[PDB]
Amino acid sequence: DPTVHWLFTTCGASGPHGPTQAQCNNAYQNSNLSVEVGSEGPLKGIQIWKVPATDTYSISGYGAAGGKGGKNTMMRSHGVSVLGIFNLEKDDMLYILVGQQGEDACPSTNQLIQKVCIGENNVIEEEIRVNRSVHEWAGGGGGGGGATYVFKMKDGVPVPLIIAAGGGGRAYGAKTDTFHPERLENNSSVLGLNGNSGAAGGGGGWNDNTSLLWAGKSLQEGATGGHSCPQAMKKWGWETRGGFGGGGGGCSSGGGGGGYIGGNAASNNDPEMDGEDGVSFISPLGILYTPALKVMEGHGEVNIKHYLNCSHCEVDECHMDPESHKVICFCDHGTVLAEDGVSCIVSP
Ligand SMILES: *[C@@H]1O[C@H](CO)[C@@H](O)[C@H](O)[C@H]1NC(C)=O
Ligand SMILES: *[C@@H]1O[C@H](CO)[C@@H](O)[C@H](O)[C@H]1NC(C)=O
Ligand SMILES: *[C@@H]1O[C@H](CO)[C@@H](O)[C@H](O)[C@H]1NC(C)=O
Ligand SMILES: *[C@@H]1O[C@H](CO)[C@@H](O)[C@H](O)[C@H]1NC(C)=O
Ligand code: NI
Ligand code: NI
Ligand SMILES: [Zn+2]
Repeated sequence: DPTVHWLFTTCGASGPHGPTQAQCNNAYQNSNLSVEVGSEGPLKGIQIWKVPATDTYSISGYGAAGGKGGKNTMMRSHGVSVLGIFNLEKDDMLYILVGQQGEDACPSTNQLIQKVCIGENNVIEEEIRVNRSVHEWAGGGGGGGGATYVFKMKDGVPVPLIIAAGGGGRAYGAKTDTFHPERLENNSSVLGLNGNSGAAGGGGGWNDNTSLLWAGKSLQEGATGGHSCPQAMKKWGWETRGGFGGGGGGCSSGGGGGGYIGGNAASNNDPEMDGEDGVSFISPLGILYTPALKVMEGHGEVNIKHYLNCSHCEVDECHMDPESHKVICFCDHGTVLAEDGVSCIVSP
């Protein structure tokens, strides 16, 4: 029977740059999936996937998380989840960027930075106490998480379909969350610009002119993660770079997360100001499944499958027979479908 499940990952790649063709070939080897990875220009690191047949598809993409801070090691800002149902034609070309996680501050392979991570270096803390702010020993806030982009080409112009925002960069010192909401855009005339970049870099938007090195670049520019603070270097070896997919570079403050509209970062290197999560987007073409919650940690991914309405099942996981079109609630992970037709149970 034909294949209905397709899972796109970072192909084992991490950082501000995307995966290679060899990385994705090795990742999808022996799996029922093959893509062509871009190697030059703004498509470098983006996976091109050929639609096998004209049908209805569920495109659910998850953004990447930001990087941990240095002092508190408080848990990351997770990525945004977006799920959409689209009508696609055979041989259509989907362009899929899988956002990569922003660089964690700790641990570090640099010996002096590691002394700051384990806490046996009080230079940053005594600089905040005495000098009242960080301008000398800056850095330590993780870079912004790269966003996940799934877009199309129509008459020679990129058309976005699903953009899952990237998580904001956790600042160096952070014992607070404030649980910001996750924005989502549907009307396309709203400009998908970058996030505001201060000392730390802002997130990369959909299409903008990124002029700052530490800022994450937009999707149509390559979506490369930004560098760290110029002051974070030349004093430390501190590199907290934004993830691939518009992730903003890191400073003592957190870098902004990429998305349709880049996440805004701190403007004056605030050691406690995290980076804002990016702005997600879904095309007017297509139906929204579940509002844009933030769930997954680590790298992002994209799950595309032949759309089936499995809402009657207890868990929304069901498959359809290709010939007889008999839909059955999919269970098997060690379980067997119960007598009520839904709600899988453990058999043996
Ligand atoms: C604050 O004062 C001066 C300003 O540059 C600087 O030399 C000093 O090292 C700073 N304080 C600390 C604790 O670093
Ligand atoms: C667009 O998204 C916003 C934020 O999720 C929502 O409030 C608004 O109703 C949406 N508009 C349409 C037409 O779906
Ligand atoms: C999108 O928003 C702009 C203003 O924000 C408005 O002028 C335009 O008509 C909107 N597009 C649609 C399709 O509603
Ligand atoms: C899925 O099927 C249910 C009935 O089981 C229906 O109420 C719902 O509107 C359907 N959803 C979609 C997106 O077709
Ligand atoms: Ni958030
Ligand atoms: Ni590094
Ligand atoms: Zn179908």
